[PDB]
Amino acid sequence: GSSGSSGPRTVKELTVSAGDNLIITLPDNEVELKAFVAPAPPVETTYNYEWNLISHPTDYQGEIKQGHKQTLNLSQLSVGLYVFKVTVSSENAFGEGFVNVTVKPARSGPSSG
Repeated sequence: GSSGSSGPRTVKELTVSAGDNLIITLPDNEVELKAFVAPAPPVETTYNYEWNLISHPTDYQGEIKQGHKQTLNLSQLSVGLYVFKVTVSSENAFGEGFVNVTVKPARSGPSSG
């Protein structure tokens, strides 16, 4: 026979956005990223922010706390590109974003001129 189930139970598509591309320059290797989910949650129901690294150079070992909070702060970062995908989903909702952060090498001295 044919036992198919469409499943009338679905989740809401939330729009997760970190903000924009961030660029740092040594020695400064620290950067803070915030997750913005719309619509915004009430005073009771709060969404969870789960950060993760999917794109990273071999030079980087990869050390992050999946930003258990809404904001993620990295350190001891070296020159290179890093992509942090924050997956924010709820009981009847699901969403995720993407933010690329580039780290410029320590350029002792000016550039222009």
